[PDB]
Amino acid sequence: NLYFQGSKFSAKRLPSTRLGTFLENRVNDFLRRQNHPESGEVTVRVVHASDKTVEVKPGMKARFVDSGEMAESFPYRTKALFAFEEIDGVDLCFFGMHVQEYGSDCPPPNQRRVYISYLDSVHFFRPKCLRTAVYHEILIGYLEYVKKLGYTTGHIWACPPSEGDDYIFHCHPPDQKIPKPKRLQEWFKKMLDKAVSERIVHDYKDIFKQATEDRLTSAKELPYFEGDFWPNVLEESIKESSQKLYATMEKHKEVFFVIRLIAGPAANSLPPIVDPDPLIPCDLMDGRDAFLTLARDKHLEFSSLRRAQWSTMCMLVELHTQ
Ligand SMILES: CC(C)(COP(=O)(O)OP(=O)(O)OC[C@H]1O[C@@H](n2cnc3c(N)ncnc32)[C@H](O)[C@@H]1OP(=O)(O)O)[C@@H](O)C(=O)NCCC(=O)NCCS
Ligand SMILES: Cc1[nH]c2ccccc2c1-c1ncc(C(F)(F)F)cc1Cl
Repeated sequence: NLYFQGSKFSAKRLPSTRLGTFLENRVNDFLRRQNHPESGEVTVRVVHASDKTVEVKPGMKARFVDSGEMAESFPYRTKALFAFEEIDGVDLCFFGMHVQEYGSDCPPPNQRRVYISYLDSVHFFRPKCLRTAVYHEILIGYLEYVKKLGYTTGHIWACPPSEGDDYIFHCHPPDQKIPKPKRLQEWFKKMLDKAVSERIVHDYKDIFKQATEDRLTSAKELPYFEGDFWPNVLEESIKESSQKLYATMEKHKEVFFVIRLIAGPAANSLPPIVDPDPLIPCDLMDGRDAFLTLARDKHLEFSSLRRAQWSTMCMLVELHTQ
């Protein structure tokens, strides 16, 4: 075999991580209990991990940071992970997700939280009848894994991409339907209800219920995440001027899930979060832009199985080499 088409550049030979091994073990265990003949071995790899900070934007800084009520910035670790399936000997990249992990050495209100910035997929998983179930196993495992390290809360924003935009994979298949907000909200509910039944998630609530239950009064109590809706909405509210906050939360409450992983009394005694995986510098996978940019420029579409496999191979070579 030619050098770049050799096994050295396969998904499997990408460096292993504790998180990657955990997710894939869980996915392949679910797959072996199904005993479906056309399914292939799944590989999950964390391909980027780096320390970042999210600084509070000027309006909120003015109101809350200079007055001493709120830290000016929050440290977090961003991770990029991808799921691959071998389809009769060929690696296919079918799912990806970037997350933001705010640890125990982080000020409130962001302490011990994970945020799913971006998630995306391409619908060639074989067999197609286990596709949704596998996406759910990955998400559930992610939540279980971070619970076990000592993250207490998770945060999901269910916004589908506007028509024609791609979140991670350049050029989806034209026959891959994009769900409307309702269908996506239900999809997340189904996943979370399964996580709840496994006693991974204690419970979840939309942001309006949660705020009510928390008797939240100030905007400084909201988690402040990189690239999220809510920091832009507050800069919008400040530049032009609790009545307007709750009103805005109620309005978008279906779209934002607060996921409680560790509950009440247990969440105060927690030891410090120790992440046993290393940092993994990889500029290609530092947020979603770099990979969209490369794939646009080099014409690496994910728009058919065969384009997706070529695109996957180029992706892999690049991760192995940078
Ligand atoms: C989120 C995502 C992984 C869900 O994939 P999934 O498990 O296949 O579930 P979907 O809701 O997309 O599809 C399930 C079914 O609903 C159908 N469906 C999806 N959108 C539809 C629409 N607008 N109208 C009718 N049917 C639709 C699909 O065709 C599919 O039918 P099938 O099961 O018979 O094949 C995928 O839709 C996706 O990658 N979306 C873009 C990324 C994203 O939305 N991220 C948001 C959070 S950051
Ligand atoms: C800011 C933000 N960004 C999000 C992104 C995804 C999911 C949830 C949130 C939230 C949120 N989290 C907690 C509360 C609450 F607990 F205070 F109610 C309120 C809010 Cl709006």
